[PDB]
Amino acid sequence: AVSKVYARSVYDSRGNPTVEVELTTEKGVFRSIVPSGASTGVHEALEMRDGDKSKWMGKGVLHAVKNVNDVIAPAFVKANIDVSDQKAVDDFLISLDGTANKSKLGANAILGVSLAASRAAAAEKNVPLYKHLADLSKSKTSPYVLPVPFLNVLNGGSHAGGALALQEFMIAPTGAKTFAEALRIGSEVYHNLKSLTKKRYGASAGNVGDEGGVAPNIQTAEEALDLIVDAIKAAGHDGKVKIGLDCASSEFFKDGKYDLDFKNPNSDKSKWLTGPQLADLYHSLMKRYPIVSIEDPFAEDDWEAWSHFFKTAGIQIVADDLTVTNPKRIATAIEKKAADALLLKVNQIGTLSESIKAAQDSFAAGWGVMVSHRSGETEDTFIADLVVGLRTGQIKTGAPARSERLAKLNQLLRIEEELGDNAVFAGENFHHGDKL
Amino acid sequence: AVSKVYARSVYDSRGNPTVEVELTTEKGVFRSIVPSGASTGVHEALEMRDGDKSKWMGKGVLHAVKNVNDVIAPAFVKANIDVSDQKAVDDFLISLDGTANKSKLGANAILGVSLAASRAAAAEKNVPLYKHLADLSKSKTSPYVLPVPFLNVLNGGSHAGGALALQEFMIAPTGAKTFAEALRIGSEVYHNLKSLTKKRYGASAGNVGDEGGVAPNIQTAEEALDLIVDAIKAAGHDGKVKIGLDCASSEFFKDGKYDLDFKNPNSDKSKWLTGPQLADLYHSLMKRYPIVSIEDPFAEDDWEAWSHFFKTAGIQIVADDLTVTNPKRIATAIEKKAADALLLKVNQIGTLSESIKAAQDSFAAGWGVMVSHRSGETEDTFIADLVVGLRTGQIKTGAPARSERLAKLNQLLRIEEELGDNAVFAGENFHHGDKL
Ligand SMILES: O=C(O)[C@@H](CO)OP(=O)(O)O
Ligand SMILES: O=C(O)[C@@H](CO)OP(=O)(O)O
Ligand SMILES: [Mg+2]
Ligand SMILES: [Mg+2]
Repeated sequence: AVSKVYARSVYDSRGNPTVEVELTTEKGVFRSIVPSGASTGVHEALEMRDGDKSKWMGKGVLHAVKNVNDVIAPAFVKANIDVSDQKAVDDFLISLDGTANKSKLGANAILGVSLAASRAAAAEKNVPLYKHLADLSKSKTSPYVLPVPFLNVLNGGSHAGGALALQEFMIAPTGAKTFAEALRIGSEVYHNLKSLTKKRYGASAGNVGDEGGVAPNIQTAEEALDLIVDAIKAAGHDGKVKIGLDCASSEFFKDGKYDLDFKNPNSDKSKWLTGPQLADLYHSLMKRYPIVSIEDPFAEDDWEAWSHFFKTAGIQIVADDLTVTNPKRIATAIEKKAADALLLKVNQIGTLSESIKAAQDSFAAGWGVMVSHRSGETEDTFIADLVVGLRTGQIKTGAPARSERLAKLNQLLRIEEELGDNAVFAGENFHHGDKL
Repeated sequence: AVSKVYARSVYDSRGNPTVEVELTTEKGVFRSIVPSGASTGVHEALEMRDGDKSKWMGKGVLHAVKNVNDVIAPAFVKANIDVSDQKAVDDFLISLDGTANKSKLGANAILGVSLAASRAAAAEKNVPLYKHLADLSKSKTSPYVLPVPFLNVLNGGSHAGGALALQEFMIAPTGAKTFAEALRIGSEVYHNLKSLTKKRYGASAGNVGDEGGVAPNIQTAEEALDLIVDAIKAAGHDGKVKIGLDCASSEFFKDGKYDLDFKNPNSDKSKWLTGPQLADLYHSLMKRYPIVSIEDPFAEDDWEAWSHFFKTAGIQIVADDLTVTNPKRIATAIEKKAADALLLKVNQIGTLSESIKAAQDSFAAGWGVMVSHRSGETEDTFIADLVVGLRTGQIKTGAPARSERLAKLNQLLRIEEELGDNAVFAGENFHHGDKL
């Protein structure tokens, strides 16, 4: 029995408020903290902020906080919902909001409750959260799969600049034999990266992104990937480490074109590329560097450049803003053969049921699932349990810098260790972690 | 009854290994994560790392990990120590090491056990950790004092450069009426700072330090404090926000002189200052900006420049590297009247007893106590409970950016809220938080 449902305002990795939910049951108080993901992806559950500019820069979540405390708690207590029954919990949460995008009560007020409920159902079940999630998702747990961590080491996009349009440059210790080893290789390479970085670009090139990657003032992607390959090498792990890219291409999408040199605005145009021309630039990079994954290569409604590139990619194509974790958007992506992997971001749909539900359909179309963090993270380790229970084989939780990030990586350290022989590391099979 | 004492390797905010201890009792498993503080302070408990350069860059703690697992656990289980009895726990931990500086077993292997024990004693006591700590420290708890957070917003020292020698520039929302309000004011000012920063110095000036402060490439301290005062103003909180400085002066101490322009090395000398000349520069800054605290103004064995400045300071003088949390070093500092506040860093002495014990003597000499984090933090919130239980009135846990940091700030959010009317916020009385 759920006896109390409460919420408070706390801070995220960026110093911006967010919602914290506490759920009391006969077994104790369960907490959840929602991520404040830089919002980007038309067609996602809406975020609810005060907009009061004289407070938190207008990013308070005092409403959302209210939505929980004054609206949801009362009704939820009353409902006497068996927390074990996750669909039941989310159906009830969605029923109260009544909008398709959670804009009445707001996706931050609903997630919190939805994530706390699952923790309270694990305690009651007397199982570790990953196990509960395996059970809600009807995933194989014989053995459990630990995933490769896609670590953001070098940031672009949002963080600084030259023309380097590209957003995230990830390393994936695919060659590791354990999660624990993948993280060490990961870390070793990362430190290398910083030194190489500080030497070439200045001590300043060294301070980090929102996610922990160094944010050197670079021009081109080549120059970025050259920098990373030197760190792999230097770290002594050539061959064990692969690269992943997050183009976050909606970002430089203009006039049906793509601007690989933004940050002028002497918006140099004739250089601007078309779906197909970009496709060629990607293919270029593909052969020159050990890239095994590409997220958002084309813009979010640029259905034809996706479909077209996908035909000849030959590597994992991750859909993040094209699908915004919306099964409606997934189904189309699936029928258009736009990609073959889904960036699962829970606060994009706003409910745990809905999140599992979207991974389940991705997995049934033979897609992979990269579980993901938001730009604005917390100390909450929910996504560590989540990639394991879903058995995806891959997670993107940032660089091995900032505890909003190590927090999840440390958590997998703990899960792996606890699983003993019952866990196998995804490695080279990260993409179909689930079929493993 | 302590039934098992185990340890594993996990990561810190910097991606460098550190020790994690798990203590099993009849009430459950208690955990502690030790901070990897950039070591600086001759005369502190020694840090224990593998030094194996082919692993973790030679920063493994696999030994330390071993010291716990193979040496300490066995003996500790056997000892059948009442965890309630903290001195007893630490006496036993120190007895096994037998060095004054914890160099046999290493201060990281001993801290972990010492911090887990206290959490296991709270659970058993059935009180919240801050309360247990109040009890171990024999501190007033009527009411409890929430402290002002000294938030690192702008970093120098270790992070980048011009000549700006100074290390940390802190903001202290002294004028707030609640902790919850101090953090908001704090955060509001911080975001302001970033924008001002990005505008004047480039998008790059915007990425952050190890602690979360922006790390603009600045020259002088004036230019740094000018930048901060504009953010206070701009944020609309002039008068409520005060400044704290961490000169970390050991850093530019050379030939009995201080180099305020390091980063040449066309070690420009005739400009180099003497204790007294620096004292004058500080006094300058003191009148020009709302500075209410200064940490490490003079070098760690530069006893005479401290004593001398202290005479006419008229603000809080924090001893960090001069005292390295060593009561032996404190007593001297006290008899020499070098400072009037102690930076308590637990992994500097290596035991909880020893830490409380040093605050107790600082407090008896009429000093204040600023509880502190390390450069290399974790998701562990131990220091939040610790500043409250000690009733210091002040804590330095970084900027309101990075969860190794918000993690402790969120925790105080929670404690304040739980204490209800039983907690008063230190405010303007942060320095003698304890007499309050
Ligand atoms: O974690 C993510 O993948 C990033 C973008 O890919 O999140 P945000 O959208 O908040 O920047
Ligand atoms: O937290 C601290 O005060 C800093 C220095 O003052 O720690 P470190 O010594 O690790 O840099
Ligand atoms: Mg993306
Ligand atoms: Mg210091």
